Amino acid sequence: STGSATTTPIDSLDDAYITPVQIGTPAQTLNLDFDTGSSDLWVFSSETTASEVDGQTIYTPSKSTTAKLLSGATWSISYGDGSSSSGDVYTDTVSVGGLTVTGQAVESAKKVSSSFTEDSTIDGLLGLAFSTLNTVSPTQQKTFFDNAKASLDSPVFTADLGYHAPGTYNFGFIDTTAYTGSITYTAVSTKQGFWEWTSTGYAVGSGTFKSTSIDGIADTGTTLLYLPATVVSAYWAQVSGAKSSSSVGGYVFPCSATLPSFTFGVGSARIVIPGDYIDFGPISTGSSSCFGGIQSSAGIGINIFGDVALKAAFVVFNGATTPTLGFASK
Repeated sequence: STGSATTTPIDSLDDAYITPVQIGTPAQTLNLDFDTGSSDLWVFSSETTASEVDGQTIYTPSKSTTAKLLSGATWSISYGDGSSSSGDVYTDTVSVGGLTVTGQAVESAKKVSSSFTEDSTIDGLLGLAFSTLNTVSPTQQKTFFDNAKASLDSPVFTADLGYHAPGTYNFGFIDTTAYTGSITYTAVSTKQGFWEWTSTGYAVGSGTFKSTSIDGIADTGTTLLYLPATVVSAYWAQVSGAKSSSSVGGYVFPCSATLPSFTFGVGSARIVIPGDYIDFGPISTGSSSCFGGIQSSAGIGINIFGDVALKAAFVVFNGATTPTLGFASK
């Protein structure tokens, strides 16, 4: 089997991408944030505290003839950005782009933090990291990909995120028309539960490539590119007037600037992020100070190849017995 679904930016900055997901019988379609940095499939639901729902589409398990309460199971998650959610668990039929999993754990939110309430466009998350990170207790549950992978033609999924445009998540096959050149594969460590890999270096604009190992995670659920402070300083030094602002929370730059590209290494291959992908617009409406898309990881504890980096590439998440990551230009 295979599946293919279009993923769409939630706003004009590509802050996140939503993909339609069919849950239950008859189908209830919710727009979920596919997140390769986490491993819970959770949804706004008929059980969510009413004051914490503001425009989202909800899953109502009582209206699904295939929903079954997973007795005794609870879940609770906190994300790297400080947001969180928690609730109970149903199993139900879940389909993405024509690919169907029966008995998928669907984590129904009873509580969500304010940042979720305030984003009416995201109806929940679909985690695509390794199932060892799933938060369901007392019996940990499998991700959608883990449940589907034995049935897939090939045990892979691909992320092809658009710049200011829709893109595609595919399951079970590699669309050879979706990228240019070849795909360069690189080793993955699953020891922390993430798609963790080591970049071979970077360049700023037309500058020389610096060979240096940068360990980090491929994370579709994070907007920006978070890298070591040395690397980030070298980038922003090439933008006149750019500075790190403690009050804003990162590097800002004059909105009148033209940004240089940023290149990262994948083995001997190179992925180029155009300068325009690094512009996240005014810090507040009407400001001439703009927020940068490359930021320091120094306060995180891990480097994160988020959407800014991933949308410059066609990315293969190879879930074979020994997982690997693949990157191609497009």
